[PDB]
Amino acid sequence: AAELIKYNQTGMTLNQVAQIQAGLQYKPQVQRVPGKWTDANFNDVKHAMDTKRLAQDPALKYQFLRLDQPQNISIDKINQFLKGKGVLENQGAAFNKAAQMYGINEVYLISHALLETGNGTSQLAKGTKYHNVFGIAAYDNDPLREGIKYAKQAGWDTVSKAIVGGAKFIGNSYVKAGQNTLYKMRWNPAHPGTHQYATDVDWANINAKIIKGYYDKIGEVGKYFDIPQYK
Ligand SMILES: [Cl-]
Ligand SMILES: [Cl-]
Ligand SMILES: [Cl-]
Repeated sequence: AAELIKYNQTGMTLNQVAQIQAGLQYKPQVQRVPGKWTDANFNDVKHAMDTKRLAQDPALKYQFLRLDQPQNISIDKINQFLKGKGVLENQGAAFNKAAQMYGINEVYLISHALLETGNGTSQLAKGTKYHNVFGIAAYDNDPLREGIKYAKQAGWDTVSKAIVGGAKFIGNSYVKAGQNTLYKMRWNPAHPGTHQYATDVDWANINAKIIKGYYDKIGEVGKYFDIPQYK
């Protein structure tokens, strides 16, 4: 209703910040066609980074949405969206709960739950059964039994429960270390070339697309934004 946007003027310049990306040892990629990367040129990075262009686009501005800020989306609105999503069908309540506890945007938490469980169909989320809607301890030895093992250990015997305990894990490493918007996660304006999430120059733009997609399904729009400014 009343978007609240904060603008941080580095006083720097897009020309400076983009060439800085080009000197990184972990060189940037460009999926000109899906499934294949190539290093991006100065224009490729300067365009993908140009917040002036990303702020004007309704799907692209979501990279500036603050992920560390819960929005009070109605729990009913959430279930209308979680409907039919395998397990997780209900419990937007368990989700609003994980959101207010850790101070983290709700859509960021749910899309993350949706990816790890394949929209509620993952065996780990499927769960007598213990559950895991966040892939906790699942990227190492045995993703299925090792994760079932974690969930069994913390009492995630029910879906609202796997959601509460898995939630503390989301955003500590990125959203809580200051990279609170998909743009900061990609370009890191406080420390450029530092702690960046991926080489693809389109990574905040793609993720902004999927987020705004969930916002539209859900029935809401973002309210807290943060746009870096170069001049
Ligand atoms: Cl702030
Ligand atoms: Cl397994
Ligand atoms: Cl994170």
